[PDB]
Amino acid sequence: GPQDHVEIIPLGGMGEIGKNITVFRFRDEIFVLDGGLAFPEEGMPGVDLLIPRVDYLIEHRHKIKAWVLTHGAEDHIGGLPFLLPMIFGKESPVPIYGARLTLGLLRGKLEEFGLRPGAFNLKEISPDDRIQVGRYFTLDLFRMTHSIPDNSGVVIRTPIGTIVHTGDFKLDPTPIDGKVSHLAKVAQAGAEGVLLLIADATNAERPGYTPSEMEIAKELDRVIGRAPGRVFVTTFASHIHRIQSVIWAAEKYGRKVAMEGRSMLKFSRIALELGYLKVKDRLYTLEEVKDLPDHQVLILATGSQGQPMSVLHRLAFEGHAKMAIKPGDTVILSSSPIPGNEEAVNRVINRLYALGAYVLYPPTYKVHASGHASQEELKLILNLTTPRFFLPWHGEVRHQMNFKWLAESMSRPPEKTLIGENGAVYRLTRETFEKVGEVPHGVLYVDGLGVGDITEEILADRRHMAEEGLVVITALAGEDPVVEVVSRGFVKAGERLLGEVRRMALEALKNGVREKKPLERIRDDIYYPVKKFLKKATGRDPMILPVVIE
Amino acid sequence: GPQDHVEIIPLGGMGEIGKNITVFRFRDEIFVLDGGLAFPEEGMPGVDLLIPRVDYLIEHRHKIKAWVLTHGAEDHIGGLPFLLPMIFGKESPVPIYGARLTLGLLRGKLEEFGLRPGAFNLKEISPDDRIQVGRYFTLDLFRMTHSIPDNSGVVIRTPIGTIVHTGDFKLDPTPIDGKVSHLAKVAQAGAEGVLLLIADATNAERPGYTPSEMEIAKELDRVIGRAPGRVFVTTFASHIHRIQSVIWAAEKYGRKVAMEGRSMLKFSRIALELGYLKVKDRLYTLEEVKDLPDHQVLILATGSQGQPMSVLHRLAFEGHAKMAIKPGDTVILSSSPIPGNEEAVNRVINRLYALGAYVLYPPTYKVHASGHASQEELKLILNLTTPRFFLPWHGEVRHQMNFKWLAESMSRPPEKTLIGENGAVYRLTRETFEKVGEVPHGVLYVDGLGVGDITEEILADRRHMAEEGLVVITALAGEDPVVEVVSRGFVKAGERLLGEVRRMALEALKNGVREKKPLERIRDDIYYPVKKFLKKATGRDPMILPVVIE
RNA sequence: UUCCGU
RNA sequence: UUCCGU
Ligand SMILES: [Zn+2]
Ligand SMILES: [Zn+2]
Repeated sequence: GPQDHVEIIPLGGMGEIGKNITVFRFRDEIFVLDGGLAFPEEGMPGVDLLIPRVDYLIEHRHKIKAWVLTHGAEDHIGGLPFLLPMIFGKESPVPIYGARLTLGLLRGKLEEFGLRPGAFNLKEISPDDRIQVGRYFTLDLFRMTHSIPDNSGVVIRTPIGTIVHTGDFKLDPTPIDGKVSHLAKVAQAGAEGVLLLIADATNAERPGYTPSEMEIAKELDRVIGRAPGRVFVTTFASHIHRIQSVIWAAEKYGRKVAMEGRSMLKFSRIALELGYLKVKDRLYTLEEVKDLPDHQVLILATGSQGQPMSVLHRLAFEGHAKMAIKPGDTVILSSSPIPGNEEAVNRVINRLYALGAYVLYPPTYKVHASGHASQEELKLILNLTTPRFFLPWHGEVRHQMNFKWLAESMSRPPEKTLIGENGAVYRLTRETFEKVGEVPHGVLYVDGLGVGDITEEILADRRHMAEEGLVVITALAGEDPVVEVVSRGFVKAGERLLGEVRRMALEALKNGVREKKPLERIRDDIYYPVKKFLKKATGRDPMILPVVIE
Repeated sequence: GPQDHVEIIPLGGMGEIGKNITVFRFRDEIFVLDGGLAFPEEGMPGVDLLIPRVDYLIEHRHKIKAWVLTHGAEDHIGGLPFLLPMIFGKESPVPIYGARLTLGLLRGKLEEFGLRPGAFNLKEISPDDRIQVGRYFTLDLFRMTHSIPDNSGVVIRTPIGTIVHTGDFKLDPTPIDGKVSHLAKVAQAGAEGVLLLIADATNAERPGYTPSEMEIAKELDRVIGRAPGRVFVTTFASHIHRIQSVIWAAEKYGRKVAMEGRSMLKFSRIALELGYLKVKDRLYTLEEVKDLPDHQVLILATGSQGQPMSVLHRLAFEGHAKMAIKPGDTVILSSSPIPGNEEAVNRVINRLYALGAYVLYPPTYKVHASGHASQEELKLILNLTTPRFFLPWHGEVRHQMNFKWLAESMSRPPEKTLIGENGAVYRLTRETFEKVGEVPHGVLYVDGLGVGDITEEILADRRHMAEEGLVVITALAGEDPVVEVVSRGFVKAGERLLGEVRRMALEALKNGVREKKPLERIRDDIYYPVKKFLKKATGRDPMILPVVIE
């Protein structure tokens, strides 16, 4: 039938790295792939995290047959304690599939955001399971090597063809868990024929292969072993395999492992519980590790991206009542700086050097590997699948374009490659693939209070104040009119002209009472001429607040 | 005599990259080495540039025997149109030494900042000249290869020993000007014995050698030659050799060179005038180059660091009335992103890819080389000089420490290495080198209006507004007390509590008039309890403005 | 490809 | 190791 088609709507994850959320539909049965979280750092202060706009999912909260989860990373399972209550409400019998860790981390996230255990249907599946979603989707999951364990891809079987979603991946030949990528299901999918391939474009510009976690472990061992006195190690909290090799090194060289920072304390607790982490002794605290000699200590902490309030940031910018950087410690930044955090990292790195600690970080020391596949690995999957259509995902426009070209360079290139966009509707038939339009989409600013606390406008005029400053005018209606101009964060060129604005507003108030105009209309007779005067006089566009009282 | 000593005071350039300014003194004769400029990007909005605090130079404007300039880059000659008028005033007969370009660029900078030609004594010298400053300092200048031409180092001969200041450098074996580094004067200095070595620490962490500009030229030629249609090229305006090789490539492949952005338009004009740039034809404009076929055009522009208002930024974020990015153009970012501009660059890169232009940048394409020396070159100078004392400069704490270790790894390591700091006093004798204290130092925020327009406090409370938002309260004294609370950029948790603050201030005003307290004291009886309430209620510290009128 | 002070 | 719209 030429009427049959699959609608693919990503509400996040395209033309970007974070907030991964993919929606798949056939006729009237919907299935969602992941519920991601995004981070600010661009120019959004106060905001802790970000969540995608599921306006499509509120509208279709019934057609949602199941929610499938690839892995337990925040950019895949962080949005859910905010997305789930918005869609279904406090409870839902809709199955939410995932691996032990993928769900265990989510469980804890719900235990954090005030939730009854099992309010939502969290159905545990193997990273290699086959799940029949509704009556149109047969989901063949397959293990994929990445930063977080129990990560999977998905061979999405539809009544019109095969969608191969690689998910976040790398072809790590020697992963820390020994649990290698199941390329068999993928090679099997290719033979049958692949209609669409959704592939991780993170390092599509990066040539060659991504170094194995085993090689990073080997290096970490070499440096931790080398260490004179103390050893500090930072990484992304989520990276259980890295945490593992850092532990494996400490244990090898007779060091007791301490752990600080709630994020790493969270992930590890769940991982050690579910048998993903392996400590021969106990994961000590700072209190316990305190008395021990320097060469017998390893303090694992949060602050890989030089986070303003993290443990490593406090260690650099004094600090803790319990811990301070001693001139002798070895600080191992087992991560590479994320773009836009490069300066935050530099300040931290510099600060630690200034304190007297030897700082070890990439590229000098090969102590970090990307969880995402480089060109050679993408080249392999592209040959393994040979799709008709291609949708590069989990990557910015640069990455998606470079992957488009990498796919183009192939022997049997795809018939059509589409650069993915958030909230766009992609119609896929057994013969065609095309964007058929758009749906309501965006992002929601979340903080300590939650969603709705910070709107688009709160930051908008906050930027207006940041970039330009504030000028506040107090206008008094009545027989005795008073005008007072005060300005915070305003240019000295304008502070001189503050005397002129008082008289500029006094005559504007004078005419206001003369015409017996309302206070809501007098403010505008004050606001606009001062605005036009300040732009023509100082060239600055500051925040102007004309307060009108009787 | 054990009383004889040289005081070395850097007012900028240490523990950082920009605003290079070094002060050298013996008895009562001072000489200044460079007058640098710094850039914001950390978290300072509106600010265009930054200048060092010459409070030492105001106090000693007479002992200043001469001002020596190493090269014409802004981080070496940018502060001067602000520093010179502060120190000596509108005119001075104090000699300001420099090479043709070094002074020509300064000339134009003075022609820009309202100055009579020759108000200051700009004495032209060769990058290899010997200048007798006052009666204690014999300055042996020596050519050094770097990004900007006519760059020099200085073998500072004092009545107590030899100071070798390498200045900004790299050992480019094949520079674009063919004018190689004069290591002879340096090797000669070493034989005699080097007391102190002031060396460029920019790439002290970087192993090996910095690639030659000739190799970058060769690559630029390969890519510009390869190009299908249009070619756009961005670099630091200052980089005349790069501009040269980009021209050399266009000319080779029959392309006409256009030039946009005032910064690159400035440097090139002065360079083409003084015989540093070489165009076989004329440096066309966008107007002239408009009609020409795509494969016969090269538009050189500003925006190497994805600058918010630059030509390349406008080309990406539409844009110009004259020029727009066509899906076919080749964009060559002939620069590497400076830390903290990495995101600005990414937005630009992404935007251009989105428009349909092939973007070529490092590391994929070897189109940029650091103007600063890597380990092998520093290793060579360290062996060439073999100093007693060492002061790593033109680099952050990471760089200075790594250079300290690179100096330590040597055969004949220095007796003492000191990590440089701004406004610190370094006393050097024929036998010792030590920090003997500090002097008033810092930085001055400059913009379109100049110095004094933006203070430390303007940005301080501007940050308070950015990070937290504003809450403005209007208080009215008199028989009828009125309280009105308005808040811009405030959290929805606090917007609900705005009703509570009205009543919180109304009772504070009530007691204020009851006690007949002054308006200046009533505001504080309003300010503090609301401050303590907001912190205990919303956990936020916003900008609070209690305006008190009668 | 991040964090969230006795 | 930066920029500053007909
Ligand atoms: Zn991910
Ligand atoms: Zn410089």
